[PDB]
Amino acid sequence: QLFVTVVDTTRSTNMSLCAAISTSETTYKNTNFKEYLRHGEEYDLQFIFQLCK
Amino acid sequence: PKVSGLQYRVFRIHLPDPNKFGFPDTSFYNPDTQRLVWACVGVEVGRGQPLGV
Amino acid sequence: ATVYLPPVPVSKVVSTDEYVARTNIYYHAGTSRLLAVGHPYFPIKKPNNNKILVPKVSGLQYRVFRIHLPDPNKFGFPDTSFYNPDTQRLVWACVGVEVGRGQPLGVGISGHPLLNKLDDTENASAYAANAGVDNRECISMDYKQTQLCLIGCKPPIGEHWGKGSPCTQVAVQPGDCPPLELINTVIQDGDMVDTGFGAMDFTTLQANKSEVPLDICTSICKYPDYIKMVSEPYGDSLFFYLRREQMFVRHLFNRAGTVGENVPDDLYIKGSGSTANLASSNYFPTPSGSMVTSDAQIFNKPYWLQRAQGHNNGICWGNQLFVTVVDTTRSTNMSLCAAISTSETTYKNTNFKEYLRHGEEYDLQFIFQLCKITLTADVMTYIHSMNSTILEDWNFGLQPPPGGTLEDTYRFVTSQAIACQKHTPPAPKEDPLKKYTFWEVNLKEKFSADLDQFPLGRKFLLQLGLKAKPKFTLGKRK
Amino acid sequence: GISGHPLLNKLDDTENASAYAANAGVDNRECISMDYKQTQLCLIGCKPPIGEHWGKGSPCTQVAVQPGDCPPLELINTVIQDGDMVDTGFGAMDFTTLQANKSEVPLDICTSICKYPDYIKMVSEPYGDSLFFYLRREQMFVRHLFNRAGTVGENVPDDLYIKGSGSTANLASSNYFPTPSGSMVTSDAQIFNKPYWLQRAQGHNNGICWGN
Amino acid sequence: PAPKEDPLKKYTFWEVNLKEKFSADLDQFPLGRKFLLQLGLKAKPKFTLGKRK
Repeated sequence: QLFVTVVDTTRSTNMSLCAAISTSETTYKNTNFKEYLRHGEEYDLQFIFQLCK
Repeated sequence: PKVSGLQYRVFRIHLPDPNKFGFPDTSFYNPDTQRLVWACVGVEVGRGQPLGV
Repeated sequence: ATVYLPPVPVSKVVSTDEYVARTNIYYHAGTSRLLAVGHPYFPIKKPNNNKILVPKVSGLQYRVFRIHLPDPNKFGFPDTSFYNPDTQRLVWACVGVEVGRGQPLGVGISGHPLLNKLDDTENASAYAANAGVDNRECISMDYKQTQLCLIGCKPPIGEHWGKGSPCTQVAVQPGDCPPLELINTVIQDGDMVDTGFGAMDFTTLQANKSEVPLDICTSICKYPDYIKMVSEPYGDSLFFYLRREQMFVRHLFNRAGTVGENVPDDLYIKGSGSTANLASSNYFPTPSGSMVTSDAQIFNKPYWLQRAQGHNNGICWGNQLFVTVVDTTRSTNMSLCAAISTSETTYKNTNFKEYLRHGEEYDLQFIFQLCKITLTADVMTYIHSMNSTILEDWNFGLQPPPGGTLEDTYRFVTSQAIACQKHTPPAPKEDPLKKYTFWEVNLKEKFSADLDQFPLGRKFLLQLGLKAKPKFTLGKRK
Repeated sequence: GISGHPLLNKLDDTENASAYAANAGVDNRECISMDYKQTQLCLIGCKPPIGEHWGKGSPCTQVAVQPGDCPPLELINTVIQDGDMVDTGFGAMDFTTLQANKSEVPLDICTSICKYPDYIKMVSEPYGDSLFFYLRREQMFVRHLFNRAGTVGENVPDDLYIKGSGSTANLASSNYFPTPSGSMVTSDAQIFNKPYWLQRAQGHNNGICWGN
Repeated sequence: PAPKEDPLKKYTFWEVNLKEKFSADLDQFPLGRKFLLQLGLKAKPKFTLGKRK
């Protein structure tokens, strides 16, 4: 087994966007352009394994 | 789901055994004399992404 | 059973220097101080036309140089008289770049007239039951301090988060956050650096297009996808990179809007009125840069190149160089007023018309080593596999097969057939040296037989042992 | 050096901000004083050294840039003279004809040229008698972002944001200027006070005087 | 016949199967190249250097 625990808060991207209810409405209400935030989290794991006996 | 870097990211890595896997050449290896085991001798932890918190 | 092959032919890619010899022949080159007068908040165009009045040039933009070099045999020398072009062929290797910088101390900056805001939520200045309608503020910020430099010989591909196709999980719908789907594409000249919400398009993703400054809403922000590029075995898209980046949070702000999608609200107890309401869930960290020192810089110092990344040794493929710089440090913001007309001996703001400019300055100075590639058949095989165009430029020509057999119905001449039919390739190609706008740097007629009487020149001599007067000392003591 | 102007050009706060405002009204200058960024340098030469500054460049007629948008700022190089002002943290430029208000900044720099040393010309010189020794320690930071008073004359395409309502359908000043700061003085930041044995120089001249 | 194997998986994890991604290449992964730079000596290095600031 390998158990690897990573916490990383330093580069962990959070992104901002919104969906419009319509762009015809010239407001910016809570139910017009409805704001949002997401988080995109990237890791990658590479190994190299030496054989043993 | 919730994906934040303030949460523990635990990767459960499940591995076989070398015995259960490749043998290049058989020449000093007898299942009697010895049994084979993985040693992961290098790892890369990739984390290049844009910034956020 | 297993019982391993172990497995072949992979086939692995060998270094170019074990059939390439560097030689003591060197030429020098340079540029003449590249200077740009930009604008950073928005593009300043002529207000009756689409041509720029002042182009948009920020220090928070990747400035991407397509360097182009002539073939060294079509820019041949009379001093080669020990070399053969039938067994050998010539290639530049750029073995040194020094990047001149020296513009006034002055830091890049951005802002937005209608940055989407309600209240401050690093600490509460209000407690609201629900968030506003139509509330936005005049607030300025730069993204973050970025200094980087990369030198390649093909174009570098950067990442960003695109607008995705609708999924179950997240769809492009009101009440539902859009999916972020990864689009990799080559770094354009003037493409923006990150915001601190990362690399993404904001044109499409931000429907409201008033959350972030005008300049980055219009741009796509990229971060270089370094990872994909060193998993290139060849690594000809880059072979040099470094970066220095950092960011700060100077305060959380809360959007004036709120989510329309679900936030669980059975996971904490609900009182009356305001405490039976959700009102913020749309907090955002406002990005800012930080305190800049101007004694520490990547730039003003010579980068000795040779045995470069990939199985590229730093030899020019295509005789091309691709240089991507951000430098925010000396990227001046100018603040000035000129009056349209003055007829007033009292002040008014309506008389004196503010104007701002941006300065972007870079200089490139180069020492190049002439090198040769010793040619045989197996070596020929490796090169066509790498890039057949290189062999062709020189022209050793074809090489049959392919080959192939068509069977189709004939008279001849078709008439009956498919019929007829033509297949156009296309022809025309987009062309991958004009895949995207690039700051053409011409060094085809800026070469020099003069190799020491440069500042780079003097440092080159200091490198090969000492040489030259004065060094050091310096300065220095006590 | 504490310097300041009772009439420094300031509209609104923009660091964290606290209100909105459209285009400027009339008379927004304030009593504000400032400390200039940390700048220490020294240079030793034996022929006057070359500065750069952004001077007054091409006219209003050889471009299409208005009067009220200023004739272009073109880098005009010339020798540093005693009593010349230094780099201000807004770039090193003329401020006599480049501020028509001429009371945007502290009193000293409301007139005269500002220069920064033009190291590239002196050090690429194949004689290097303009200088042959320099050192410096410098830094700057943003104390606070503020906005100039003065009407936009710049071109903001307004169709790159989807319109508000009333006040947020209106367009603010975008005439941001950072104010520099060079605070925290320390006596381990001296480049002075210290002998620099010029047994050899760092130029292309080894420090051997000419003209004495 | 159950309950129940497995005792390893009785807790929530980012499940990572690694049993089939085993290779022998070291010049195609950048991780292979950095490994050789420590080890076989080999890489083949500079990399590049001298001087990059």
